[PDB]
Amino acid sequence: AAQTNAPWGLARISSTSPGTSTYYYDESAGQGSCVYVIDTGIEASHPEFEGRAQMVKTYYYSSRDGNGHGTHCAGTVGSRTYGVAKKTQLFGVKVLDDNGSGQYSTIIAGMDFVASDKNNRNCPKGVVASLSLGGGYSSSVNSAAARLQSSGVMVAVAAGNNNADARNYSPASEPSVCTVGASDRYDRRSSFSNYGSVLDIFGPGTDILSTWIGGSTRSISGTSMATPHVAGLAAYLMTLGKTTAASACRYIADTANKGDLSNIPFGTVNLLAYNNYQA
Ligand SMILES: [Ca+2]
Repeated sequence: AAQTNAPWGLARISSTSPGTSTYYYDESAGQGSCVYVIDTGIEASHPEFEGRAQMVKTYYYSSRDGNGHGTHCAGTVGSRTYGVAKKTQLFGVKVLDDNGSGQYSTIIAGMDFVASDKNNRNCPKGVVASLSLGGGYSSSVNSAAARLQSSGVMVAVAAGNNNADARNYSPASEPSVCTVGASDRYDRRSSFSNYGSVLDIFGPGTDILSTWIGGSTRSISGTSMATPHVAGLAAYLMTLGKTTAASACRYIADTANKGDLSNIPFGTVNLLAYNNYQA
């Protein structure tokens, strides 16, 4: 399948070269997979989700996304026009308030929830968790992400946005999950993207158009915009039988475009996520 006048980042992950504008993907597009966006909530009523999203857990007085951040991230995973895995199921887990902040014990409660809740859903091709959130290093939060991945959910996390070695942030630094830095549309590391050997992969994270609240759209930036591109790609590749939750980070990094990016510090991977699609 081909989606013309795609957002650049979609086009970028189905190409070996920058600068095109079409998104090439297999029509399965994540059917039978499930992605949990752990964030500020999702606006499931948004036309772009077409009945495929719902909110399953909050830790605040409301399940609603009053911020926008989680609706944007969910749109990059799953929306009809803006998403990578257009047919996946999209679950919302509100661990962040409507200004975007949480306490680490609630973020920890949220990961534990998905490890349990996946068994109450119908995800025959598998389960991904996307966490466009980070703080300073906390062993407790690293261990929760490790448990979530161990349970059989493919965990993808934002490297962080401080232009620093991600070893000092969590859960970016946990080795067993899939740590995601961000690139721009000319194949440079984004200016804010954390780096270092704990990174696994880069994805598009500068000027990312996606769904916003109030039934709208907006183009925003961050490693949190790069992370759901990778999460959606994992959902896609599990529907195709190409990998499993345990080893989708390894398959993505192995099948990536290698050596395209500029502005990569020695010691960091130079790998940009690719979907391996040949029509
Ligand atoms: Ca890894």
